[PDB]
This record gives sequence, structure tokens and C-alpha cells, in this order.
Amino acid sequence: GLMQFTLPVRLCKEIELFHFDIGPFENMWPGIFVYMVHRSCGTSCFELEKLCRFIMSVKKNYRRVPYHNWKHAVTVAHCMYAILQNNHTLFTDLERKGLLIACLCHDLDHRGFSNSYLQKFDHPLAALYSTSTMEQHHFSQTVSILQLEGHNIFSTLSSSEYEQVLEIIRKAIIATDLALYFGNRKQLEEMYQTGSLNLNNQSHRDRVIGLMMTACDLCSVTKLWPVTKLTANDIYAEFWAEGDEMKKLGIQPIPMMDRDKKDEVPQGQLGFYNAVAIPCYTTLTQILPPTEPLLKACRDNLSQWEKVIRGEE
Ligand SMILES: Cc1cc(N2CCCC2)nc(/C=C/c2ccc3ccccc3n2)n1
Ligand SMILES: [Mg+2]
Ligand SMILES: [Zn+2]
Repeated sequence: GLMQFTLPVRLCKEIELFHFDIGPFENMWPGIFVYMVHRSCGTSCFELEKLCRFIMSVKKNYRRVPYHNWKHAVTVAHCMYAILQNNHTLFTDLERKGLLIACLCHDLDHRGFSNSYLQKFDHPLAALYSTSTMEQHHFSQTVSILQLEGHNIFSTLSSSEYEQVLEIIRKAIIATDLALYFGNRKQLEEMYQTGSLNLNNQSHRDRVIGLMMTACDLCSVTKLWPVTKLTANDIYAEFWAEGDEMKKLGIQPIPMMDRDKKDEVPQGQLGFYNAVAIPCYTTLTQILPPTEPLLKACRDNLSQWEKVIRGEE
């Protein structure tokens, strides 16, 4: 009960900031997550024994892929932790419980391939899940782990509170399908501007949580430039591998996934920042003003990619 997780001074201070990098020591990442759970939710939210056994099962079920790996899971959870901590009173107890878990589990058993490649490969999962293929799989893996003996971290919740939290996690993980982001932010943009956005309306809370999940999932672009730049290498390592696999199916991949077209990457990043990243953090900042530092960092990184195109680096 009285066993608190404590980090070294530099981590204790920087973990509160949006642009925190969780560092290269894999064996510290579980403690970093438990720390965030305790501060964000409370020490009483989860039985420490069950939480630690849940975390280590989740870790085992992420693969050794360049980007969609255990470090991404913890990185996304940290961005969520910084959003919740900066928006103390806006979220219920169930939401703070569910959302940190959702982020940790949002990419469980990712193979480094997109929904499009699964579809064109004719992968079994594309037969079982027609849309949001990988994200339905990620939620399925999450339920599977929660049902392992000694792994049900939500055991102390009532039947209705257990169903509510598992529904928050399901919608939260499905929201990380980027195909669904574009419509979700447009609807939120309309609701904000026409003034009809209501945080007591559950349908509106769902959309706002969806956008939060996109914000955390893309948070590679909200880091200090050296982290953003080095993470981009891991991102493109997965894209170029999928491109190779598209060429093996006899399909020319989109330039984003063609390793022959690396020269085009800097302009590709501008498109992504202007079409996905900047819009996402702008709407988030409109709804949740204290998340402004994600937008600012994102704009700083947009400017660094412009400098790359201009040959200044
Ligand atoms: C049309 C186009 C072209 C392109 N190029 C790369 C080289 C050739 C053309 N890159 C993108 C965006 C990539 C992307 C996607 C998700 C991302 C998610 C997080 C961070 C960066 C991301 N970047 N889009
Ligand atoms: Mg995903
Ligand atoms: Zn992700």
C-alpha cells in the first residue's frame, strides 16, 4: 500500500513535460508506467502485484519491430499521462484508469504492417476484421491478457464499471486507426466553432478521447527535434519494409513506403504535419487549452523539416 515508485530527480521533473523521452533503458519503462498510473490515477487504482503481472504480459505481446514496439506503447501512455495531469478535473476515475491502459495496449502484437497491406496480402485478420483490422486485433489482445489468471487489474470494479472501462478502452484503441481520425477531428472542429461541444454528452466525450488518442499516438512529432528526427528513421524502417512486401505482391508501393524514393521524405513530412499533425494538436488545444505545448513542439518540428528541404541541415 505505502510502496510508492520514485524516479531519479531528472526523470521525476521531466516526466511531467509533454516532450519527455522515456530513454534507452528498457528495464526502467515498467516503473515509469507504474509511476504515471500512481500519480495520474492513485496508488489504490490497481493491486500492484496484478498491475506488474499485466504490464509484463503486455510487454511480451509487443514484437521486436522497428517502431510499433514496447517503447512506442510506453511513449504513447506518457503523452496521455501529460494530457491527464494538465487537465486534472476534466476526466472521471474510470477514464484515467482506462486511458493509460488503452495507450499501453493500443498496438499489442503489431507486425509493422498497415491495414492496407493486411488487406492486399489477404491476411486472416482482414477476413475477421474488415475495417480498423489491426486496431480490433489490438483490443482483442487486450481482453485476452485481462482474462489471464491474476491479470484482471479491474477486478475491484463493479460489473457496470468494468463494462464502462472496457468500452472506454475499446473506443480508445479503435480511435488510433488514423483512417477514422480525419472525420473525428472535422466533427470536433464543427462542434467547437458552432459552440455545440458538450463534455457531459457521452458521444462528445468519446470524440474528444478519440482525438486525445490520435494526439498521443502521433506524439513522436511533439518531441525535441533530435528525438523526432531519430524516431522518423524507425517509422520509415517499417514503411520501407512494407513497401518491399508490396513489391513482392506485384504492387508498386506509395512513395511513402518506397525506399528508392528516400529523397521525397522531407516533403512527405511537411504534408503529414500540415494534413494530420498540426490540425490534430490545434483542435486538441482548442478543446483542452493546457495541451498547447504539443501544438508548439509540433510547429517547431514542422520548421525543422522545412530547414531540411532548404539544405540548412
Ligand atoms: C504522401 C506522403 C509521402 C511521404 N513521403 C515519405 C518519403 C516519400 C514520400 N510521407 C508521408 C507521410 C508519412 C508519415 C505517416 C505517418 C507518420 C506518423 C508519425 C510520424 C511521421 C509519419 N509520417 N505521406
Ligand atoms: Mg496502431
Ligand atoms: Zn500506435
